[PDB]
Amino acid sequence: EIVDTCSLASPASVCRTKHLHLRCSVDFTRRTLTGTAALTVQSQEDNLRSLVLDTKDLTIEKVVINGQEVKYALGERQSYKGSPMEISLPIALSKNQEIVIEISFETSPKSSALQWLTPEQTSGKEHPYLFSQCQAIHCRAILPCQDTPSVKLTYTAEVSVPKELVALMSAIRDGETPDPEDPSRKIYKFIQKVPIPCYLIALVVGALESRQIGPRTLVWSEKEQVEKSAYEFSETESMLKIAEDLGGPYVWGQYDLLVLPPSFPYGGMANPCLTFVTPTLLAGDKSLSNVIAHEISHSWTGNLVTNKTWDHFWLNEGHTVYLERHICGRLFGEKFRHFNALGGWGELQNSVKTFGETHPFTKLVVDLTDIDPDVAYSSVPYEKGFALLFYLEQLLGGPEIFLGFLKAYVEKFSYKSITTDDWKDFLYSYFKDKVDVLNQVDWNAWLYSPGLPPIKPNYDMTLTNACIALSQRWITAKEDDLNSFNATDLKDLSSHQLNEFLAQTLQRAPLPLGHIKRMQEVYNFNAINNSEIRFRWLRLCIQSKWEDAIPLALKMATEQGRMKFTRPLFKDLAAFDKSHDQAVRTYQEHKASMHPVTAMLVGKDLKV
Amino acid sequence: EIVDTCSLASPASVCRTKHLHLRCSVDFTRRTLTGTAALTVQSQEDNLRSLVLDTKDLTIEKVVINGQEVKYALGERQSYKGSPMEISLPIALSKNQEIVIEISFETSPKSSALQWLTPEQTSGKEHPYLFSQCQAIHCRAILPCQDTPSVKLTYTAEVSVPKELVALMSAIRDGETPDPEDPSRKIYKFIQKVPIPCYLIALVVGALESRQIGPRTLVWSEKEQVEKSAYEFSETESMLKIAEDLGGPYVWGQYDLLVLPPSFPYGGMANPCLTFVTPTLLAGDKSLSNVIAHEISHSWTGNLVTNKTWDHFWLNEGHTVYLERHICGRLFGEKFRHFNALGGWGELQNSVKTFGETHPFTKLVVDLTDIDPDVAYSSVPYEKGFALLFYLEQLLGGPEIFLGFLKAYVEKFSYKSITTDDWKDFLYSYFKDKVDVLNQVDWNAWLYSPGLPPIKPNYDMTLTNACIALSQRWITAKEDDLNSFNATDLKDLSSHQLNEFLAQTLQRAPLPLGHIKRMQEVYNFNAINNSEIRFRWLRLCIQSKWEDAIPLALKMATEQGRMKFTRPLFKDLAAFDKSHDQAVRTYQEHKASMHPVTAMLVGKDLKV
Amino acid sequence: IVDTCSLASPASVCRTKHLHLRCSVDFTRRTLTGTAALTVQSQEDNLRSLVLDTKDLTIEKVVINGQEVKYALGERQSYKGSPMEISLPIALSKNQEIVIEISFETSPKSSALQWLTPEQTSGKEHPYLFSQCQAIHCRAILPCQDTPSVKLTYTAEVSVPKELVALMSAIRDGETPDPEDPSRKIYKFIQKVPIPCYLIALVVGALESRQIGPRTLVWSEKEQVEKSAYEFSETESMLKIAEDLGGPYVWGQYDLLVLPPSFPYGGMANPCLTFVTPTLLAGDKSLSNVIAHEISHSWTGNLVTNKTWDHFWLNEGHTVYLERHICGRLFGEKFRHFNALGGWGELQNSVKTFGETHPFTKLVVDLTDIDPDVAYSSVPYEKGFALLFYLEQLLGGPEIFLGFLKAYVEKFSYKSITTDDWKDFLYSYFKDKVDVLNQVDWNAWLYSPGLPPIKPNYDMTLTNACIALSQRWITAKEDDLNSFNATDLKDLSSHQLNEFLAQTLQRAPLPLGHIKRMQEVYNFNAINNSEIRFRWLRLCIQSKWEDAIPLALKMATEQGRMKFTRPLFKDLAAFDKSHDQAVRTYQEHKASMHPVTAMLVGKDLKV
Ligand SMILES: CCCCC/C=C\C\C=C/C=C/C=C/[C@@H]1O[C@H]1CCCC(=O)O
Ligand SMILES: CCCCC/C=C\C\C=C/C=C/C=C/[C@@H]1O[C@H]1CCCC(=O)O
Ligand SMILES: CCCCC/C=C\C\C=C/C=C/C=C/[C@@H]1O[C@H]1CCCC(=O)O
Ligand SMILES: [Zn+2]
Ligand SMILES: [Zn+2]
Ligand SMILES: [Zn+2]
Repeated sequence: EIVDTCSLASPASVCRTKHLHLRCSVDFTRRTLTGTAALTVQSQEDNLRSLVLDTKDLTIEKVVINGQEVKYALGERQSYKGSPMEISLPIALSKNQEIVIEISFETSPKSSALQWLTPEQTSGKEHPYLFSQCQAIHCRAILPCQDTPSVKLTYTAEVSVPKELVALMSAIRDGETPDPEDPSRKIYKFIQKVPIPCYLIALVVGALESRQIGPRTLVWSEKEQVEKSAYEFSETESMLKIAEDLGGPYVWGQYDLLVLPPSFPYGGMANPCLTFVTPTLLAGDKSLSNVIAHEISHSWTGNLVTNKTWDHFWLNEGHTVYLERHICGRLFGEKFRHFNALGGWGELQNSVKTFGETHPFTKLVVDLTDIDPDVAYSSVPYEKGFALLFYLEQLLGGPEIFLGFLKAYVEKFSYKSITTDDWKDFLYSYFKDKVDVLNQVDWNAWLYSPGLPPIKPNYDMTLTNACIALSQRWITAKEDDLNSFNATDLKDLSSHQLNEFLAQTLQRAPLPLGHIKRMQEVYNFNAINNSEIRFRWLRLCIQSKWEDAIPLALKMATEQGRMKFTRPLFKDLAAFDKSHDQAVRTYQEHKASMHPVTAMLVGKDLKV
Repeated sequence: EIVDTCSLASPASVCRTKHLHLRCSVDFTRRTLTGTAALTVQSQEDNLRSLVLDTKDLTIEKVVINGQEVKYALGERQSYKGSPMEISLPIALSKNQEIVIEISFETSPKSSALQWLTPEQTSGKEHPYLFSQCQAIHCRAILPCQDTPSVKLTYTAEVSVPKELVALMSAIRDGETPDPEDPSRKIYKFIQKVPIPCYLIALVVGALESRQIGPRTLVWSEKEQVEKSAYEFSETESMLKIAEDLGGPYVWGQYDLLVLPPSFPYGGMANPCLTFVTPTLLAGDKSLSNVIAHEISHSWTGNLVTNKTWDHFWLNEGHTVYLERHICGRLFGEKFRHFNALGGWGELQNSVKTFGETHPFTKLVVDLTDIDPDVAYSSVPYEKGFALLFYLEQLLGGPEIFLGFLKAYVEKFSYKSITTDDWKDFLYSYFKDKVDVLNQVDWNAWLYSPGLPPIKPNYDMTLTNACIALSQRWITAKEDDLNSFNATDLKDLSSHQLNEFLAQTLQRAPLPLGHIKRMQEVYNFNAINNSEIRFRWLRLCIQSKWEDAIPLALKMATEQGRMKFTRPLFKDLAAFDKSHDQAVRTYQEHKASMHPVTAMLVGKDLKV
Repeated sequence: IVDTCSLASPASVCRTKHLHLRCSVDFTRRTLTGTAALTVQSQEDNLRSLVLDTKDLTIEKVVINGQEVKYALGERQSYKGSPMEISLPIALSKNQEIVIEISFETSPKSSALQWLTPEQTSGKEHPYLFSQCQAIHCRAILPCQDTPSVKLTYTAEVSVPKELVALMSAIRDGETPDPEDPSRKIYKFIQKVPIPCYLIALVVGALESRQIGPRTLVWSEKEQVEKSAYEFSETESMLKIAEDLGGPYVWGQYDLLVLPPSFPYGGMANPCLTFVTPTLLAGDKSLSNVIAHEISHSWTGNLVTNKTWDHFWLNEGHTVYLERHICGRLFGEKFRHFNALGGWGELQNSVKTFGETHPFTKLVVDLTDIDPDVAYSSVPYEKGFALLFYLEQLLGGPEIFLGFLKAYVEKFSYKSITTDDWKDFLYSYFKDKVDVLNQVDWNAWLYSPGLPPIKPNYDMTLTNACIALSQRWITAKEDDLNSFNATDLKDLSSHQLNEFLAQTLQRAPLPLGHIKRMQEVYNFNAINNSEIRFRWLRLCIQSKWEDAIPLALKMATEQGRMKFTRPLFKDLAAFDKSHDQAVRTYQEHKASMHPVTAMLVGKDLKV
């Protein structure tokens, strides 16, 4: 009934991959991954004679079944979807019959899933570095697979690397041995016994060291960042404990963190057993830990209960933002949960404004037919999804009651892949005594209409009031008022409130260039290295036509690669007449060394 | 007085679109139409402060009036009717005041008006293909409009396409030029000076070539079908001359023919200046040219005199079938007109039997409140409408007298949209001297009752007798009579009589399996490629439980897409237990690549 | 005699004896859906088909003896609707009966119904529905012989959202949860007295009740229920008087329902459940003559019924006659004459408006090709009353003539009759006074347009002070305006204030300075008595006082009684200063107005 319009492989209704055994070697002299993917596949129908896998820029050497090579054909490339690989089975399979297909392959150096870093691009300057990023549909650029989240497989893996480096994966570490075929190399083994969608497969190889920060958590990075990260993320275990109370047991064994080089495109990636995080989280005061609570929460919403197709991405992210903000509310107070919730509604405003209130990507449930998931990615599924759940919480009796539903929903669909209708049907089942309340929800509008939601939740304003007051003072200030502003204006404002003040002001950009110059004089925002504050501050300066900020904005856009920051900065710099040429030139000069997905999207943003 | 319950736009009594200037670009990479629709709108009332247009899956970037963006709101989607779009006018308009509203829009890849074909889906295999089909209410899935046949507008268009392709529209071709903004593209221009309902807007883009077959007729298709099409439709100009004698002057300038890919859902579509036709008319002997005569006749009944709402659809089709059969009668004789007339009564019997004799869709005048016109569509308005006109012909003095009425009717309502009451009132006015005769008509049953009409016209039987004789012989035959059947049974039967023989036999299906095998043995109907004969033959085989015909019926049902054939073949295959599962699997495997309307209806027929 | 307002088979062909209505009220789609089971009796041999009235109904199927039958919906005949011809399975002989079960659904545009959103009600939480079938709108609810010549009993089962209450023109016969939908409730009703179908009535809404007499509950939304119980406290005393005058009350219950402000009439005497406008809520019981009028229909109209609408005056003339006797008993014969004379004034106004040769000023009208809603006026009420009042005084006074009235009701109870029936019985009851009767100009009274040929005699006691004050204002000049004072009113009842304004309105326009002075000394703006405020605002508008424009527009739209709304809209359209805003206001409100009021105001405003 449900079709994954982003995958070219045979659907789960035809056959299902139950297990992957990956045996590969990481070759830094050629920037390629070579090896074998052994897929244990189960037919779901009688007379299954062939099957199709996803691939993208993969070189296929051979396909072996039962010791014999078999016929296969790579179809024509379908742009961002890659090339379908049809495999002719030696004998037709019947329903429930299993077979192991071993595919020998190597990746392209331009694999959209991988970034290869030269030693000069690392912190240590002596060794190279490799990291993967498979979500949404880049796993097919590492290895042939049914690249759809409707299929969940276990996996084991054997990875040969230069013996001076360390390999980690989204799995439990299963030992290391010198490579018997090459004394300069080492083999690291991994095992993942919880079934996962293949977009949760992850690999990192580099000069990595670790620091233990909890009974089940090591923080990993290059030696220059390991201690700073252990401090920054010291709250991890306390958040895991809260998450388990809200979601039920943590089933993944280990919860390690990996702090990647600055070019990592996202704030985090909840790869099971090994969350990847951006080093732009290292604010020095733990103030960006909500990203950690987010990735922790995916250990339930996303990794355990999984969207069946990317049309239903909001199930993954909406519920994860909801759990994230409950974690931070437990740690810092209910008024802080509402502050962050209200801030999230503002980011939704921004996203709808950027797309347009009729744009299809502002629907909660999207149709990705002929759409690249990376192009459609936005805050909408996060924050319109959260807004729906927060609204339902307030409609159905408050946080305690709704968290009861959330825990039961996770238990109901653990280890499965589901759709919006699965979720809604269960909501109605769990709240069968409040069906008349549920039936007052404008379901069509919430789930399927573009634009802002048909109703806005209620938000405590306690921590937001001071932000609104200071922003309005600046917005409505005249020349005769600029002298009244003083560093003391920020006396009782947390970093979170400074960030919100700037977010509110940015929504009403541009300000008079004289206001921005004063703001720097009395507040010295140029000295703040908190990445969220500096991002919004530099966007404010650029959109308000301050030439002094051009080099600072260019520096931040290129010295880190978190798309949340890099794309809007390049976009603002391109729209500023005095920095347009520099923005395009800087992009062209850096795009070879950028992450492949970020490089593509920035290129698209700049129209080059 | 009359309400169009298929449209959400402001009605013609509130405001009227007088002109459309369409400027758009066709993007085969994204499967989108992007551009601007400039609507010249005339208010019909004082103090008009806003108006509503139909849309369906359109992204509305902005709305500009007098060089300034205006406020607009997209309402909730109402399933098959789309989403209404309310525009707040900058200044209230009084009666007769006109404004130009320029709407920037983008279609969805899932536009129900469009089918996008990949190169592999075309005849040439090297280029992609796009064609539209707006009737009844799909124009709103291409551009914002008052999507109601009660409004008639002229239009001009500018269409940008890849330079390797050709664009055509339901309009006079107005030149081509390289696209100034993109050397990879061309711009084709079009002019329609005759006011049309928006359902007659049509666009095709593909690798099209042409042959001239008359002073005002080019036949268009991919190169592989051009010449065969020019032969098949050589009678076009002679049919236009006859039609002009029956209906008055042809006002549209050009009468071009476009032969579409096999997935075109209808036998023809009478888009002004450019009739669309199915390639299943390519029988090799011109025997299916009544479809051409039908589309030609729409140049008067339908395109010039238009039904005001789709409840009065029979005005379009009943009169068009009436003219169609007069054209073919002029070319091939009055006995042949009666032959086709009687065959059409047979098709009415089939339609009433399928719906049931009390179904509201067997009424001549229908009520489509909350009904999707694509679901209600049937041959009832065609054949009950024709039957009413044929009955009246015979009642009022015969064909020469009634053709005089028809010509005066066309002249009276030319360029207008009308109801059944307008028609009937003018019938009484034209036949002032026969009011007592008209008052004998059972108008209440003819117009508003379901089932077969209250009275059957008189039909010459000359050409039908041999078909009845042979059908009866096969129906009443026993196993010992089978050897007497012989190929010489067919020696004096035309293709039309073969077709009617199968139709009469199909009305009494199933036949014994042994009878059907014998029929193939002596007549070799498997060898016949005439789409009408093959369709009825395979239905007979499937309904008579002949397993050998399963792959043939599945082949025809999927290798072309004319709904007249595809839907009943899938239905028959679904009802045959031996082919049920394969019918369903085949639909599921192809539905992504099917026409959107055909896919929806076959999915409904199959109950998936 | 033919009913030119009905397309159904007439009573001489077949007669509906009983209706069993089983329906469901859908507020989402604004439809009534269900089955109308008609028990029909043939009046002729070889009856093989029959025709029913319908208007904007969707017919799903027609069932007789458990089998679907053939039927045909015919061409629409504008306000008359569409005829529905049913083919009977076997021919019927004289007196044979069949039950015909018709599955139907109403249109949201049904001219019989107004659907109200929650915002349009007092409570704001629940929707509301009410019907109004008189004269020929029952055919827009269900198929029927929509003619008062046919009288039927009925039973009904109505399913509604369980939070709402349903009432009908019938005895309440219990309630129960809907066995097929737990969110709904089924209300049952039984009407054992045969009625013409224009007396079928339905209301559904958030209704509450207060008992104000042994056989009277007053129903409304909670916001109005106690104020209405006070306003109409005289109901039982009026019922007792009406029973003395007309004979027994045969209907069982006499409940009252106070509708939302859009109800188009002052009242509608639906049996067992009189509907009234909330504009009767004056706060002092002063508009209770409307209750007396609806009570009186329990005899003249509901028990003795006009055979066709050409004879509407039989219903309304006698009902006004009874109305004014009830109020005369309660408040004195001088008050009866006061009300009678005012009614003559309203007849004057109506005949002047129509014109003295207008066919709608005949007592007996010919409604061929005429929409009854368009012909409706005060002529049948007040010309009918004037005829009976004249005859009263001609034949020996009220005591004698009330003797005729009681014998007339008894003679024709449960029947439908014509003017000739009434006149023949008059001549029979007054055998000894035939010479007196033969002095009456019957052709003038019954069949000629314009004002009656003779005016009755009226006591002037309560009217004199009204005329004196009005003339003082009409003939006053500048030097007289300062002599007017609030004390001018100290001895005038509300009824006399209203009559003073009516007298003054007849002579409109008055000078603008006069109207300004009148508000200064009398403060008529503060009076909320709807009759008084209506005439006051008409006076202000016709006298060109721009300050009254917002007040008149407010009254015209915040309530919907056609007696007030239509003349306020017409006056506003006749005032150049208010014309545009009046048309604009109507266009902005018409979608939310009652369908009949919307049609008529639209016609009045030539939109
Ligand atoms: C409704 C459209 C569905 C399209 C789904 C398409 C793409 C998803 C691809 C990559 C997602 C990476 C998600 C990472 C953790 O939730 C993200 C928080 C990181 C945001 C940031 O702080 O930069
Ligand atoms: C009684 C009203 C029913 C509602 C249907 C309204 C619109 C129907 C929608 C699309 C109609 C396309 C008609 C095309 C040419 O006249 C048709 C002949 C082609 C039929 C065939 O041979 O496949
Ligand atoms: C002389 C025949 C003309 C055709 C008129 C026949 C029927 C008109 C249709 C509806 C009549 C409803 C009457 C209701 C109550 O007796 C009326 C008192 C209410 C008037 C008011 O005070 O607003
Ligand atoms: Zn996430
Ligand atoms: Zn046609
Ligand atoms: Zn009355």
